Amino acid sequence: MNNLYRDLAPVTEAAWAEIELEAARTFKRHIAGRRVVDVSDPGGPVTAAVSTGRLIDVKAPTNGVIAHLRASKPLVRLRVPFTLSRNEIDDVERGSKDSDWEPVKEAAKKLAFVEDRTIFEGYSAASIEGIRSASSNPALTLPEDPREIPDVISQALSELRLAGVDGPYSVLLSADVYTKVSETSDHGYPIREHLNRLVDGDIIWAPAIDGAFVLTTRGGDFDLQLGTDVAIGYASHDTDTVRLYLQETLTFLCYTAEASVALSH
Amino acid sequence: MNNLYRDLAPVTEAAWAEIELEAARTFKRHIAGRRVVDVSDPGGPVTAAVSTGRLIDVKAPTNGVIAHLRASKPLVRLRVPFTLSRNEIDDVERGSKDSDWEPVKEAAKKLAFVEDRTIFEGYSAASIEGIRSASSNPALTLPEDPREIPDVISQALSELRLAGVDGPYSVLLSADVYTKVSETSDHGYPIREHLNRLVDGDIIWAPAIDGAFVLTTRGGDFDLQLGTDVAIGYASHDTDTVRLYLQETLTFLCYTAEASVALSH
Amino acid sequence: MNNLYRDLAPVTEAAWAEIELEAARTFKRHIAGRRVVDVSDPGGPVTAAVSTGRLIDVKAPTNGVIAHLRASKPLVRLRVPFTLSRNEIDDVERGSKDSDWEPVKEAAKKLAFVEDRTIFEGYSAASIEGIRSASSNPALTLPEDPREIPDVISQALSELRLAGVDGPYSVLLSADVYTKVSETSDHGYPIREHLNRLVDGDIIWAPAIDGAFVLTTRGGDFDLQLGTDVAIGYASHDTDTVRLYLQETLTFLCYTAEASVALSH
Repeated sequence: MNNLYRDLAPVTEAAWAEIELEAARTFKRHIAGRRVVDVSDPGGPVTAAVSTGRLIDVKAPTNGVIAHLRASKPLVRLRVPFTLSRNEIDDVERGSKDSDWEPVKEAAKKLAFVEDRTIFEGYSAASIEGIRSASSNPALTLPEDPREIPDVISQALSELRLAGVDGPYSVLLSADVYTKVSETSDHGYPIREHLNRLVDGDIIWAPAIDGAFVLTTRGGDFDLQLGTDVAIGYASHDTDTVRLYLQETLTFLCYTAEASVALSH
Repeated sequence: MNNLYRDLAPVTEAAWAEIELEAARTFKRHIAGRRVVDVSDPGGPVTAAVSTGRLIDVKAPTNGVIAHLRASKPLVRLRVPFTLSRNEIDDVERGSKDSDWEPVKEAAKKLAFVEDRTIFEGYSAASIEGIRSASSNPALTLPEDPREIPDVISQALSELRLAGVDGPYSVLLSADVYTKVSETSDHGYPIREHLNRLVDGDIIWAPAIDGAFVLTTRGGDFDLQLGTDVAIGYASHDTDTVRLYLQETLTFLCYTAEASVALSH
Repeated sequence: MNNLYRDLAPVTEAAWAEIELEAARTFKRHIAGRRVVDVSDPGGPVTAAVSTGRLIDVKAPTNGVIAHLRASKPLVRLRVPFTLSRNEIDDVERGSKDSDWEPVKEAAKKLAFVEDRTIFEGYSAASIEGIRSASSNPALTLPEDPREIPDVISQALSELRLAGVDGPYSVLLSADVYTKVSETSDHGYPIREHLNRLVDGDIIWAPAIDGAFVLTTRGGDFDLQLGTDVAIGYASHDTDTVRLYLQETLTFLCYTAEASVALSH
């Protein structure tokens, strides 16, 4: 067995298939970051750091010796525990199709939110700079009126053009901004369609982020490194409940500072 | 023979083909529910209940015995009788093509209305909860002005997005609402086209329901179980008329509470 | 894995084989009901109800609609927990052949007693009518003197003959009555042999029932429906003991009211 200790969990095979399906579905729906960044293959469990290729000056060991430390970025392992009713698990073999997988959905939504907020806003404790912090283009303010959203977005499209950047540009919106441009309409279309006319990429719902992000998806600018992708593991169990977790280990690198514009309220 | 007792009816083969065609045509046109829900294969005449896979605590038979009843949902058989003129039946072999099949059309419309109102509004006596009652998303009020319909519908599309749900969304409208958004026009299109721009599913005419329903058609959320599909059976006859019926047996299950938004006036 | 969670139990393979053998042996010995009734194949875990083929009038959904609920009988799941010493389990691999399987035997005897008392005396909470309650033939009183038992039994054989019934008749006795007709002797034979001369079926020891039952085993009159047959499942464990259970899910149907005579004290 492995670190998931999956065979020790009192979960049947059919219940496991339903839990895997629910977690994978809810996660994909709430991920916006993997649609725009380069996603590496999983390095594996032993992978601990990503080389940046830079060098750090250290106090010379002896006379005439020049020493340099190799720089690297550590992976962070992110774990979201959740708790399942054993009655709901037992219902699945009897043929129930409405078993309560709400904790699985909440854990997948929380893991997806962490991953997206780590990619776009950073996680300083894990030495990850967000796309918002690593952007060299000027930051823009989103207006209160949703009918004035496409104007400011177009100004962001000016900045990537002034930065000398090609590629399909894509706009990612926070859930508040996505709702505002979805529910306001002008001439038989919502403002989301007006945003769709400005770019050759995609208007992407990004419920974890704040503000908005416009960026190129030409490739090679944004890199998500995975040691291991999302997995479900077993912690402990009692007569009534099974404690499990969702787990993934990653770091994020931004190679190109001028490939994005961040917007705030 | 079977329970339809079809060979006992004084109906010719050509008249039978015309009656089957008229009933099938009028039924499909008035069904909205089967276009969005999962429809099972017919179980057969012996099928009486659908297992839910849940358990019900019952008073222990003896000491040290733990007993549980298996929960299930009963099928309901729905029968709509109708009456045909025997002169109209006799006209068909002579080559008439305008035989009065209005009772067949009224029976098919009434059966379709029952089935759709059972799926969407429930039938408590048959222990069927409607989609409106089983929805966990908040209910919305449809405005008086049809030009304000697409706005509220978009708010419903917000709620399924806040519920974490994917899939093609589809909007079903009552006949009053469908007429209102069909006959009011803005900038060379009716409001029905404005609704069509908001979703990747279909604006569906649903004359049996009240209000409106927005829901995902990704699959596995809404399940119509059929023991036997719509069939035409023979009851009795006299010199002038033949009494027949339309008959179908079914139950409806909603597995996913957050996959729909109901709207009312 | 399944709902038994059998691989999670700290029970060795040899100990499992001994427990299965002990439970199966003790159960068969104490079952009288399966020797006389028709026993279906196991439906499976998803099976929840048995269709009776009857219809129940419900309040018409709308005008001109005739609705009927399909009638059915729910299965009941019967679980008898029991507790095993882990020292006795560990003794089996070392080669012990006297490991204490008394709790297994008591659980099998209790499960067999429940099943037989459910078949013959009913379980109202599970909507099961017993053979005694569903019999239309008159009930008889068993006399105090065992030498007068064969007389009354013969009167029961009159009643099935007056009911117009063929087939091998079989007599099932309670443990008190079986002991009384076993230990009293007349002319070199016990009274049990005198009972054996009256029928072409079998004198059957039925320790769970009260009184006596005489009935035909021609087939098609008494039907035991099994979703799942007797299985051993794992609940929980500590350093000293393993909690397991015996479990079976069933219902019982009596199709023929006049195929049996019940006797009481």
